Amino acid sequence: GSSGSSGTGEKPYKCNECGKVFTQNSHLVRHRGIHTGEKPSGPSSG
Ligand SMILES: [Zn+2]
Repeated sequence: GSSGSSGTGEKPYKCNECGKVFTQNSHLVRHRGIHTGEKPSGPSSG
């Protein structure tokens, strides 16, 4: 049984596929390119 205390400072723009942030939204979108049409396996809980 572990506790939270996991995660320090999280940007308002993060990826759900792998888990990455960006200084801007535009950038984030570009990244998704690696996921788009690339073994897209969405999570179960959200
Ligand atoms: Zn990603």
